[PDB]
Amino acid sequence: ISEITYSDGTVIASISRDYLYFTTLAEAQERMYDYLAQRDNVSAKELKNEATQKFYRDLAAKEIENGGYKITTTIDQKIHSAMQSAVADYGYLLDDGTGRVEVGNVLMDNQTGAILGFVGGRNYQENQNNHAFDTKRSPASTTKPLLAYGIAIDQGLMGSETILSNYPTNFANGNPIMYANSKGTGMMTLGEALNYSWNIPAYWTYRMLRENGVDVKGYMEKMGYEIPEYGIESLPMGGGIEVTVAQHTNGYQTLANNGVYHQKHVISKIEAADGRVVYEYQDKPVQVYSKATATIMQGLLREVLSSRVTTTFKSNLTSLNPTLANADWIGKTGTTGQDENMWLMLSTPRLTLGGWIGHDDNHSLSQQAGYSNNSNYMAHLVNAIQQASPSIWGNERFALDPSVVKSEVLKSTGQKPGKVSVEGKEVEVTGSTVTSYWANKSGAPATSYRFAIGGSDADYQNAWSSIVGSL
Amino acid sequence: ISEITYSDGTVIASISRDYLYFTTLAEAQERMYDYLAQRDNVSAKELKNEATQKFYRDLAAKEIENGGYKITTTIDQKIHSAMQSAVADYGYLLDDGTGRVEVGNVLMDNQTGAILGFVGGRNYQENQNNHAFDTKRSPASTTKPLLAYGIAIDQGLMGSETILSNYPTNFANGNPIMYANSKGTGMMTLGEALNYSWNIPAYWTYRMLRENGVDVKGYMEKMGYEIPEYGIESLPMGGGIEVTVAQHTNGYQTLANNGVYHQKHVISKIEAADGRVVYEYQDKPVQVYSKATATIMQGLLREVLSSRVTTTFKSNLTSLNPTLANADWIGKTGTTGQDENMWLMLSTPRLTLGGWIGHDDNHSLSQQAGYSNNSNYMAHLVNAIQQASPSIWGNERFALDPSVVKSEVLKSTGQKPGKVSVEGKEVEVTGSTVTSYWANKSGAPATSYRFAIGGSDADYQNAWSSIVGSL
Ligand SMILES: *[B-](O)(O)[C@@H](C)NC(=O)c1c(F)cccc1F
Ligand SMILES: *[B-](O)(O)[C@@H](C)NC(=O)c1c(F)cccc1F
Ligand SMILES: [Cl-]
Ligand SMILES: [Cl-]
Ligand SMILES: [Cl-]
Ligand SMILES: [Cl-]
Ligand SMILES: [Cl-]
Ligand SMILES: [Cl-]
Ligand SMILES: [Cl-]
Ligand SMILES: [Cl-]
Ligand SMILES: [Cl-]
Ligand SMILES: [Cl-]
Ligand SMILES: [Cl-]
Ligand SMILES: [Cl-]
Ligand SMILES: [Cl-]
Ligand SMILES: [Cl-]
Ligand SMILES: [Cl-]
Ligand SMILES: [Cl-]
Ligand SMILES: [Cl-]
Ligand SMILES: [Cl-]
Ligand SMILES: [Cl-]
Ligand SMILES: [Cl-]
Ligand SMILES: [Cl-]
Ligand SMILES: [Cl-]
Ligand SMILES: [Cl-]
Ligand SMILES: [Cl-]
Ligand SMILES: [Cl-]
Ligand SMILES: [Cl-]
Ligand SMILES: [Cl-]
Ligand code: NA
Ligand code: NA
Repeated sequence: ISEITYSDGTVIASISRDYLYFTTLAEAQERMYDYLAQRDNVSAKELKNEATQKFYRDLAAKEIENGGYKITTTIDQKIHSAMQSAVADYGYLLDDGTGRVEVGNVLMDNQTGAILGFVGGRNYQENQNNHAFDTKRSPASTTKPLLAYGIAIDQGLMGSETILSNYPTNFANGNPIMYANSKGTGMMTLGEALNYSWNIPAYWTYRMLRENGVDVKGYMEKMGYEIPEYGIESLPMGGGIEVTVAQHTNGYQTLANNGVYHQKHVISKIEAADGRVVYEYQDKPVQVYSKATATIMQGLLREVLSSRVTTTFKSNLTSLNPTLANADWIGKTGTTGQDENMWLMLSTPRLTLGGWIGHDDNHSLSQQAGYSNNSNYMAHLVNAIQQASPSIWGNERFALDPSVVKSEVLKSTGQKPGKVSVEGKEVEVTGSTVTSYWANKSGAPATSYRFAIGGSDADYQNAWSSIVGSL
Repeated sequence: ISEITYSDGTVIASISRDYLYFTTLAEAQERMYDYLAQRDNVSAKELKNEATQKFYRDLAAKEIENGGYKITTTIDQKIHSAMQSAVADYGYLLDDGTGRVEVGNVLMDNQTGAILGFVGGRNYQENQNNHAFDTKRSPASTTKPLLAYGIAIDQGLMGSETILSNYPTNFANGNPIMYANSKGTGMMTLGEALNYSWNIPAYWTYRMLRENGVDVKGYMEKMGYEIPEYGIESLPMGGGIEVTVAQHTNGYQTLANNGVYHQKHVISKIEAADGRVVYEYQDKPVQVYSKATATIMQGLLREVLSSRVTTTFKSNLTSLNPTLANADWIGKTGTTGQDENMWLMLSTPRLTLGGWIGHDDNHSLSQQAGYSNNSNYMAHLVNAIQQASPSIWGNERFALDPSVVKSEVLKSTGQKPGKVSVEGKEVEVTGSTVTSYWANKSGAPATSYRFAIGGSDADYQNAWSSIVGSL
């Protein structure tokens, strides 16, 4: 008899009608397929043959059914159970008057990539689609820390207080870049761009990456994302990207773990009855962002939750368990164009928890499904996890790496004090200031005219005009 | 033996070391004083004599100590107990790193004025000051629905979508009218003024009341407020006003009960051992605001909580008890100038709950004490009350009175479409629109130049300029 086990050896089942069974069985069959094909000396060339693939997939399945294999998962029994009870008890809180709302969640150890528990859906018995591991949806604005701002910072093209343009602007086709029914405002710090999840600042950031020839694909692929076309305007808003929750959880794991990626996994070992190791997870850690970059981003995402602008999460959690709400949470929300998908990604230094909600047919959620319902659900979910394993979230704080450089910049320009040229009259540029965190060697540049990320000639006119009137 | 009883006859004590005992004993002694002086045929003239007052106060005290009087309070035993356990368990949630934070609360039946339970402080054993009944503090922005907007509406001087100026302006002494460290913005609806609790719009509103000779003192005194000087610029921000929580609770009771005041009371009856009724609460209901006015205000204060701008309350409550959070809550927050006092006033159609926090020495709280800590505490408190008396909050909805008049106005001007004069060029005034609720007979006026409440000639220039550019 083959058994699937929790991470401490306790048996999950013999080879039973929920997500856990089918998800861990599927992954194991995949690992068995690879072992068996290698064992039988099947070249990767012969492995291309579709009749051969089919035979080896069935072999792997039967090999488990019949054999005496021990399959060690990463799953934590108390944690995963709590997470199931949570979704059964509180999942109704997702329903926002747009029909039954589906959900997927993945809880991941930041230092290993191991998956400690997950939520595949509202109720396997009614809908078997696995929303943690199978369904792919746009990650929307949760793309921005990874693909736009994180890389800009890591490339030394901006720092924690750099200014960006949220002035009105169009896609190449001439259409307005929208954020909800807003069409934009004026300049703003990275903090505000992130806390509000504005779109124009993300657009301009990714334009600057393109203009500088930055290898964005390299960052993304190091974390296991497959994106077919990087040449998309709305890429940093999640356009052209579809991800599972497990995959996307792994990106935020990278940020949380000070820039070091660990590949997600639910299977840790497969052994034959006699001990022969058939499969074993091999950890391959990769420094995707510099320690400076990640710790600076950690500090921005702390205020994304604190500010409470796009999510009620900290309020919800404070009420349920104020001691847990005092742990060091950082996070980012996301919303697709027709309120089709909502994400909330949460981390402590120890764990990351990814969450998505939506409909299987892709129809719209209510305007507040992400801001409110999913934040509240996730608060309950995080509470449930803590009560099942009191120390699992940890009490450690995120902190800036020593390698972080700190420059005093002007609040107004996000840049160092200096002279600068505004039609005629070149200005001494005074005003109040702040400490900006950079991930390069020199830190903030001297102030120059085109001070923001992005913006039109009109834009800089209005801005400097408003700025100078303030001297 | 004299007894003090809960509202169902259950005995509280014989004439024991908490707020309940001392508060109900004090009020009873006051009612005994009046009975005894009348009994002894002591004229109100002789009652002016201070030696005579002193004797009759001691007589009333001893008369209770010795006699066989039955004192019936309004207090609900389960409710009041739950409220004590709540403050003992969750009161620490008020502490915001500015020292120990004090608290007072009063729960009132909207249809009777009866006080069902209250919180006098963190812990009688450590500090005996009664913060529900004795301490008087400025009610700050919770003054605005009562004294500025409510009366403007009731006088037919504005409606639910009327525009007001939050443009920069000074007090007569030349100082900027501040809202936090902001000095103001542009025009805005009553909704936004209330949701954000901006100051300038309240200033201009109370100026308009003064300009029109409105009897403001008449509204306020009908609800039992004593305000010595109505000639104060910041009156609608709570300047020149100090109130107990019980008194201020009674004002919001008036709004909640569709404009009908019922005098607050904690004693309902005092009887001698033989049955002689010595004192009995006589209900004297008063229509302070029209039904139109109150129901229109109810609808504004629903969105003050919904919007979550000045209080996390609905988020906190949603997590603790989502079914209770679906009841029909309306409310208003307040903050004094140096973050010295925070208030949250909450109502369902059935109950009102007033809350204050602060320090006995008047020193500053943290910036977020009101927005966050007190909202969370109050959420727990409201939950505790529901669990002790499951139906007490009720499931009824606030609704507009039939007498409410409804006019289509321009979103931009808060006023009806028409022609109007802007230097030269008198405009046909187009644009998108909304339904505005008024409490007069004719509803919204035709649009005119000075369309807002308040504003300078500069102000209207910028506004109309921005408005016209939008046609
Ligand atoms: B992001 O998911 O916060 C960002 C791309 N989302 C939006 O722009 C957005 C909203 F803010 C609101 C509704 C839909 C939508 F795509
Ligand atoms: B009101 O209490 O909301 C209003 C009068 N309060 C304030 O203007 C205010 C703040 F908004 C913030 C800090 C102090 C203060 F008086
Ligand atoms: Cl499961
Ligand atoms: Cl599955
Ligand atoms: Cl075989
Ligand atoms: Cl386990
Ligand atoms: Cl690329
Ligand atoms: Cl992917
Ligand atoms: Cl490309
Ligand atoms: Cl795996
Ligand atoms: Cl074997
Ligand atoms: Cl590094
Ligand atoms: Cl917070
Ligand atoms: Cl569906
Ligand atoms: Cl450098
Ligand atoms: Cl008490
Ligand atoms: Cl007392
Ligand atoms: Cl006597
Ligand atoms: Cl009772
Ligand atoms: Cl008056
Ligand atoms: Cl008073
Ligand atoms: Cl006066
Ligand atoms: Cl009384
Ligand atoms: Cl008697
Ligand atoms: Cl009436
Ligand atoms: Cl709400
Ligand atoms: Cl909130
Ligand atoms: Cl004090
Ligand atoms: Cl009229
Ligand atoms: Na979002
Ligand atoms: Na306030």
